[PDB]
Amino acid sequence: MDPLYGYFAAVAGQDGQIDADELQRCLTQSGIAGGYKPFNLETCRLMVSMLDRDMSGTMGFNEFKELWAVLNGWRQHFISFDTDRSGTVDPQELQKALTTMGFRLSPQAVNSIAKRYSTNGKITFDDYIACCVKLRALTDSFRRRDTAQQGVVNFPYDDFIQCVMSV
Amino acid sequence: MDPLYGYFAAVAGQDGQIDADELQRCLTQSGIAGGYKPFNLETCRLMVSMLDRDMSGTMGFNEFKELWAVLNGWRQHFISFDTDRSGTVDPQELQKALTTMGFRLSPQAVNSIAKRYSTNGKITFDDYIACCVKLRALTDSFRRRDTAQQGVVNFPYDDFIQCVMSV
Ligand SMILES: COc1cccc2c1C(=O)c1c(O)c3c(c(O)c1C2=O)C[C@@](O)(C(=O)CO)C[C@@H]3O[C@H]1C[C@H](N)[C@H](O)[C@H](C)O1
Ligand SMILES: [Mg+2]
Ligand SMILES: [Mg+2]
Ligand SMILES: [Mg+2]
Ligand SMILES: [Mg+2]
Ligand SMILES: [Mg+2]
Repeated sequence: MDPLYGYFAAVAGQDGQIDADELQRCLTQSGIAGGYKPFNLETCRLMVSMLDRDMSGTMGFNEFKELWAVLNGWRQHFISFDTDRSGTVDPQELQKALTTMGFRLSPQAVNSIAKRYSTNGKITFDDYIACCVKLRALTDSFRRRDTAQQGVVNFPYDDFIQCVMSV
Repeated sequence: MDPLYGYFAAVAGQDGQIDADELQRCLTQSGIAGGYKPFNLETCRLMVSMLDRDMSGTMGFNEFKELWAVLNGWRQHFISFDTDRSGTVDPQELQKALTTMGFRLSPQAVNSIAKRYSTNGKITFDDYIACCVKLRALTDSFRRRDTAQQGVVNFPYDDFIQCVMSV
């Protein structure tokens, strides 16, 4: 028996599967939230999107074990940039946190990411994770259309929507 | 002159310019929502960044006027398929609604949208807008970069991300 099984277990027992609504309950039950403002649902939608890989709208347990790790990894990397444990982070001190944990972008590119997600000036922990989660799946999408291994991908119109809207 | 000024006037004189928290209000104040539930703020950042080239987190009244009209039209098509007055519409009903209002999307593409934005087999009115919103701002970005005029645009990894994280 894995410890993370139980949180996942009690929510949606038979399918062996959880959607965003099911996912949200069991994350914050297990305290990956970890003191901070517990994950709201439209964040959890992306997490599901990221990891289903079949358009199921759901992810099973070993897909769930995988997630908990990524969010722990990212949770601590947040706590570095807000050791006061307020909830928040200013956009510029966020700017570095973005660059650090990998696969990063230029000072001109990074701003775009902190411009959009800046909620009343500050950035929330929920906004932070939700940004990471959105990008990971965008990298992982870009990856799989970049069969050439270049870092430059041709996008048709219908393909570009079909891609971007799924995440 | 214009009846839409009062609703807008009430919400902000930041300059003569509103944010999402304000926009949310004046929409529901104007009752474009129209029986259905107020457009929630998760949607109403899209509505800013859709018509915000200058990354301010703001739109103005003349931009607003565009928005309200697009919605008044979009809303109408929804209410074709929702003679219920329910706030819910099936993902076939959605697929056809996307066609009739002028989107060049394939069988495979709208499937991949409809799948995503559905949650228990039907789509909320709020969701249908945020789907429709997202389309029209991503296609405006694709046509912004398609001065190739081909139906194909080519994307660096640092450009592809900074495109999709703005919306
Ligand atoms: C999210 O991860 C990825 C997933 C799939 C493909 C990619 C990447 C990726 O991160 C990536 C890069 O970070 C870089 C490049 C790249 O092609 C990719 C991917 O293709 C080259 C680069 O010049 C580009 O601007 C083009 O994207 C800059 C950068 O170079 C970095 C990493 C290079 N491998 C090399 O070590 C160079 C010296 O620094
Ligand atoms: Mg799955
Ligand atoms: Mg701080
Ligand atoms: Mg305000
Ligand atoms: Mg503007
Ligand atoms: Mg119906």
